[PDB]
Amino acid sequence: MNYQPTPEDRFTFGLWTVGWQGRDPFGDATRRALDPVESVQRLAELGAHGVTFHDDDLIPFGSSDSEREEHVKRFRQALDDTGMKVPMATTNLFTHPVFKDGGFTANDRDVRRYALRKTIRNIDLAVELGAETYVAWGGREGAESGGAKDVRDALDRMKEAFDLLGEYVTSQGYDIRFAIEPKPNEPRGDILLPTVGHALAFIERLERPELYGVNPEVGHEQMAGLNFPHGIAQALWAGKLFHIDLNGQNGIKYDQDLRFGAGDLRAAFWLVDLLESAGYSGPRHFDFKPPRTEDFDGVWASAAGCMRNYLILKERAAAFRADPEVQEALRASRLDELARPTAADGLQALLDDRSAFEEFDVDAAAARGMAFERLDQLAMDHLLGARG
Amino acid sequence: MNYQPTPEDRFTFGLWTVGWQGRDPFGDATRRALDPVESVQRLAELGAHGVTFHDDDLIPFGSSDSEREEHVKRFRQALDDTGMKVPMATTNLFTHPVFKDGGFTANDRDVRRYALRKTIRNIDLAVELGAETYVAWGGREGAESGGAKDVRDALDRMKEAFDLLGEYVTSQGYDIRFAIEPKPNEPRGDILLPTVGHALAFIERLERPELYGVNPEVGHEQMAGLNFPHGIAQALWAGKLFHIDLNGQNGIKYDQDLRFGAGDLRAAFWLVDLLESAGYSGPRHFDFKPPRTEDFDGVWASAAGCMRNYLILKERAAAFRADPEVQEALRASRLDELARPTAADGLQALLDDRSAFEEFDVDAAAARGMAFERLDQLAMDHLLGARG
Amino acid sequence: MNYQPTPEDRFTFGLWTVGWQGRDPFGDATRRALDPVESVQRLAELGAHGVTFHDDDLIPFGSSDSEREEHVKRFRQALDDTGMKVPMATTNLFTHPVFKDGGFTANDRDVRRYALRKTIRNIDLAVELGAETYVAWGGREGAESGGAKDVRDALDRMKEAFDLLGEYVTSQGYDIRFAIEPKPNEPRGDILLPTVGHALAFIERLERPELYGVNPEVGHEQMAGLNFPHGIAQALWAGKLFHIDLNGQNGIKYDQDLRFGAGDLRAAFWLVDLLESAGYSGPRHFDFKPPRTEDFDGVWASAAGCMRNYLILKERAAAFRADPEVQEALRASRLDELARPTAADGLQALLDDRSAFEEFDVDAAAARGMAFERLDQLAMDHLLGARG
Amino acid sequence: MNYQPTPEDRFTFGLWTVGWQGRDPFGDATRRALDPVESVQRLAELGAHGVTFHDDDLIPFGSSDSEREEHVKRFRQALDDTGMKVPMATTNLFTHPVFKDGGFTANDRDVRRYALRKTIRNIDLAVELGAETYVAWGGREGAESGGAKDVRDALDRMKEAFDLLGEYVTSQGYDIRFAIEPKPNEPRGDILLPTVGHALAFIERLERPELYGVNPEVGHEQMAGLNFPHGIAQALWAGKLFHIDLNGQNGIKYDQDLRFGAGDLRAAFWLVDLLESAGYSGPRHFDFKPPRTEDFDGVWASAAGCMRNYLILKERAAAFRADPEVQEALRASRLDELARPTAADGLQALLDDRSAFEEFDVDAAAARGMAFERLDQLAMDHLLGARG
Ligand SMILES: [Mn+2]
Ligand SMILES: [Mn+2]
Ligand SMILES: [Mn+2]
Ligand SMILES: [Mn+2]
Ligand SMILES: [Mn+2]
Ligand SMILES: [Mn+2]
Ligand SMILES: [Mn+2]
Ligand SMILES: [Mn+2]
Repeated sequence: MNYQPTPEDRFTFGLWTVGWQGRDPFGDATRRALDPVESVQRLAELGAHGVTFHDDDLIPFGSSDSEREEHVKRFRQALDDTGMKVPMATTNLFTHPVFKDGGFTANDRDVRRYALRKTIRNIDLAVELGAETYVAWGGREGAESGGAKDVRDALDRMKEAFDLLGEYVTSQGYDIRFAIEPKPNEPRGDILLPTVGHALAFIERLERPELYGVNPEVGHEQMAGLNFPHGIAQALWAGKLFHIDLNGQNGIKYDQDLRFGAGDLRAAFWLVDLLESAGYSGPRHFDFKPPRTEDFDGVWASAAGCMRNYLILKERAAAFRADPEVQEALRASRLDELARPTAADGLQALLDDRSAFEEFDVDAAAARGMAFERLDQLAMDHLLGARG
Repeated sequence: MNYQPTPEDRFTFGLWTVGWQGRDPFGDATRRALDPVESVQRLAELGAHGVTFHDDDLIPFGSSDSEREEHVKRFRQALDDTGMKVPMATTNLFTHPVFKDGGFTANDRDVRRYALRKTIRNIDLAVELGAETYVAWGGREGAESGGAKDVRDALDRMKEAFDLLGEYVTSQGYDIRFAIEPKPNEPRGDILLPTVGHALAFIERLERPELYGVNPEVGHEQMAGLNFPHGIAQALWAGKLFHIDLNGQNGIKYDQDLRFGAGDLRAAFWLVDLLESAGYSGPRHFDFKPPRTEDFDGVWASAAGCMRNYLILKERAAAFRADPEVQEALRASRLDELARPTAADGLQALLDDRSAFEEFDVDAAAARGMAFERLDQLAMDHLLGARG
Repeated sequence: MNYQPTPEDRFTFGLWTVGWQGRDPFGDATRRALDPVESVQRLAELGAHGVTFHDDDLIPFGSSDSEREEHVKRFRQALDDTGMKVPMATTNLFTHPVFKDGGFTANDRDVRRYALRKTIRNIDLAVELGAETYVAWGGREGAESGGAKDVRDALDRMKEAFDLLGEYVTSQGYDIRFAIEPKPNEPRGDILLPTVGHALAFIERLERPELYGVNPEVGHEQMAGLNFPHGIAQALWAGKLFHIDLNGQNGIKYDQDLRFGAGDLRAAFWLVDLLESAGYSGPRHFDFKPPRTEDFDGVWASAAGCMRNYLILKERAAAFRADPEVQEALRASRLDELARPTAADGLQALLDDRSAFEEFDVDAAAARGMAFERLDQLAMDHLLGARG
Repeated sequence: MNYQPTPEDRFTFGLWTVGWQGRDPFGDATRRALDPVESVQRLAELGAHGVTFHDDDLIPFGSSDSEREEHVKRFRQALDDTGMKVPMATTNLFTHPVFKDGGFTANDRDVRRYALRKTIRNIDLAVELGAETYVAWGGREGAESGGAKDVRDALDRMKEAFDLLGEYVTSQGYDIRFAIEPKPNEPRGDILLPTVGHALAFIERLERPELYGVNPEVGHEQMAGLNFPHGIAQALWAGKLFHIDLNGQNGIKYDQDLRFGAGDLRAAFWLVDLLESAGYSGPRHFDFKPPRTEDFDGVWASAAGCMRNYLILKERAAAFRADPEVQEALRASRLDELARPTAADGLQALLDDRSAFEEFDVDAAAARGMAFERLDQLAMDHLLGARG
């Protein structure tokens, strides 16, 4: 009763995840930097399908064109050697001091034009390496004080930057879509588009909305105390779950990026249940940081536990939905009735229906129990493997 | 140096606000019920412009048609006597036990049809009394456990109910628009459409999106730790701020509904600055509860402090934006540059501009300070009336 | 592979838990009131050991001496019939409007004297029924605004009330100890002694500290975002864990009181691991509310799941600590070294030890990994029953 | 109407505060390092009274004895030149990788002995420079996972380290006291002694409790959603407010360390009201970080706003307590009755008093309003300078 990942499970990892050296706001690095080639080989041995990158994880900031080509060649050799793919890439618009007030929404116009040129150069690289999704996390777009950022003008600037990127990709004929990753705060006091709902709403004002979706991350929505599986259900309902970032978080505090399955384990169960029952077919990407207490052995153990925990939860949620006694409890709780139209008969028929109002017996309907606690204990027994 | 409201300030109050008897999850009522006629007269004496109501605040649940007409007649007499208006109404789909699993998204189909008929009966009344906005707060739409609610089917049911309401109003030719009020939790474990962003995104999937906007409430977004003025800026940017609920909240905990100005006072300052500078012209509505420690004297003192605090903050934010030394600091922090297009020259010109990349001096741009702390201390001095 | 409680597991329930009628801040009761005699019989059938009560759960507020004796006689008959015990009692100083500003710390002195007399009358009853612990939850002690409560004077009044109660019990020669139950907010804006640490610190200023300990509740510490097992470890370290309240809570929001095992399931695992490894031998008491969606069938299913989840976690934490491969990982992570004195050699020897400073190789010590992630994945595999 | 600090106001700053180069978890430094001598001179020009330091802020980690003496000599010259004092010092047991699992509670015993020797070397320096308080913030004492730290053994190790430090100071005859600074999380997942209450309770188990108090920080208690003025009132009630750290924080999220007065401004008002009315006479120390958006001009503007905001709030809270109309409202709300003993007549007299129970009219007492909202609006008008 083992749970071994293969490339067919579509597990992916950022270079910056196993590569995090452990520098935190209060402490120096505890690990040496990893060569991207080494992380590719190590992850392929553990059963991953592919890796993702920011521009600056792969090519050191400020590299000449000659060093650039060399970093890319070595990387491409390691992907050829291992069969690893690169399904997603993104841009670092947060580390360099120039980005201290943002990239696409910095108050200085010159910085905003630089942020767009740095982005477009990386879209060409991403296409060259086969990525299908290009993520944008605007971690420096926001403010610590109320007068520093007029948010209407900042959303104008954010729409303008995403529209120009959509013009670029369509003009080049690339097959690449964008995914915005929300985060509510950190490193800015408040970050713009702080949740999946704010990012979905913003996309509907872009010139070509069909090019853009969301890349929600488990820990980010939980930094606002929100239910992550409910936000993913809304992104699926809108047709905008382009990619997802999996990790764990213990409640409302700094962004911990623990391995997937740590943090809120029942939310991890209900998230896997939803991804597998809606048939999400994108990458299962981990954006996590092995804690700085760990050496290299602890890094690969942490990355392997990400994939393990996903496959254990997958088996438990599939056993839950397959159990006849659960199917009976779902009917007892009227989940089948939730899926039927309230008024397929139409408005006039509803208005004329005396059984919907004038003769509706509210006390009898109120007295019906929902039987949700028995259903939730079945879900608990299935998660813990304690079926009796 | 007084700050007296008049009807022209457009301050409104729910009947349920000054009428809250003080029953909480742990305690009995501490005040007797108020007759709606008395609250109308008392609020008109304090300088309010109007009141709002749920159906069940005005006509006791289960009233016969004859009692209904009588409750309405007395109410209409008090509005005629005082000149008070009723700009907004809404439906109680949360108190009666029948709504224990929701109104529009209850699993039982019969309850969902009842919720729509109860709503439509109140839209006709609202129109009769002159309301222009009809609010929906779906406080029972959500779940305490993951299997009890499939959120995709529940958003289908929520879209179906709002589409049927938009069919009804258009068929009747009423001039009324809808405003959804988000809340992240309480009384359900998690509530659907938990923030302003989730409600904005959902509206874009309705059949006639132009009929629906948001009614955000200060304390609700702060129950998710979000910046309320930034969420209102996004609702204004989308053209969807139809109405607003003003109150105060001390951080992430139960929904306190304190009088406006209590809670986070700097967020109250930046919210008034934004409403008055964007020229919001809807009602300034208070959805608050005078604490149960208070008698009737303390109720009207609390309601008067709502309006007072709004007018004090209005004066301080207008003095802030009018101060030449603030206008100079805003330029020093490049707020004027945030309002200019990043690339009105277009994409090709940006790609060809060597000053945006190849010759952009990143170190010189990085070294420029943003001067945000001096700007924020000017904002502080203006709020506290300590201009030196 | 079943997990059936018996009276020997020491599971207890408040009358107010299965008896909660489901009134919330936004809704009417969804269930009829239960006779205490019926809850005693139903809980004894499910395998509980005993029940607890507030004065007002057992004898309706304002009952005459004659009705009092009658309510007590019927209750005592049901305990005799079932073998159920009553290990803990407490006082309702929160529901009646007189307590709207507190019991022991109300600003009105007359209310404070009434709160003490109401308490002492219930201590005599509790002793008569065999309780060994008397809990105090001061849910109305606190404030919504800063000027309403001088907290130094309020802690003087709180010390005075607890000192008088300790005088009473010692004068009567009763064998009863007190346990203060902290809660950070709700129903007051902020409650005094808001966490286990604040209650432990306060006890050390009472006249006879040995009579008082804490009754921490899982959901209350998590309403402040704190780690519940770490607060219980501190209460055990101080010798003050007199009683405990078990339930579940999803993060920082209103007090949900879900059944035990819901909420944060990994914290439930580590709490059971600690209670069983420290040999806590008090009652395992559930202070929970079956959700108002449920009928009576759902009430008893919820109460049975409390006990079930405890016994499943007990088995998983005992398998974890018994696994040789876990014992090896604990040594690999130096848990054995944490239990040894840092300097049993004494201060002078430490100062003279060159290996502690002058010749301590900091780089070699820094490079040692802690191997915490492999240990935590073993803990995960044990919780999920996925040992491979 | 200006508010200029002088050395007599006792404002102090850490070297690490104005010296923060702006490295965050996501970004490089935006400012060059400041020489301690320069910060001393700049702060003395702004009106500060003194500075504080960690060992490693003053003498670079690993410095030889010769470089040590030189760094100290230059520093002492700048204090002589400016008249600045050094009232508090502390140890860095968090930055170097050796401390990745803690200092006093690291699992490795060798690291724990090193942490104590590094501490004692800095106590001698602190005494030499005249500090009266030595702070300990154990930012690395805690865990990200439940098996990594047995908290009972870790509190044994923490008691042992503080007892050895108290032995050292008493053996040397130094006049220095210790202050523990709590923080609930960050950089560890959970930090031990996470709040002021947990630190107060822990001190009562040390061998010589009179040597130890707390150094609470505004933003840290608010990272747990707690009321900072109420925690300081409890520390004052216990006689343990040895020092305090002033700053601002916007709710439950990463530790922002904004300048004092930012964040929750009404809590800043009530904190100043309490410090000045209880006559706290220690340093008013700022532990803040000028945001990384700022250049050097913005650093000194931020530090000056710390002191400004304190003096504005001091004037407003003194005008509040001096206003006869406020004194009347405090009596109307029975604050005078809160300060009188509930039962100076003693227990037997209370038991015999029929007016406390048998003849107490609960309805009349319940009907009395507390008049808290009128009092809180007076407090609001005083804070905003809007007295009418
Ligand atoms: Mn993250
Ligand atoms: Mn991510
Ligand atoms: Mn509210
Ligand atoms: Mn509202
Ligand atoms: Mn509770
Ligand atoms: Mn409890
Ligand atoms: Mn801090
Ligand atoms: Mn500090």
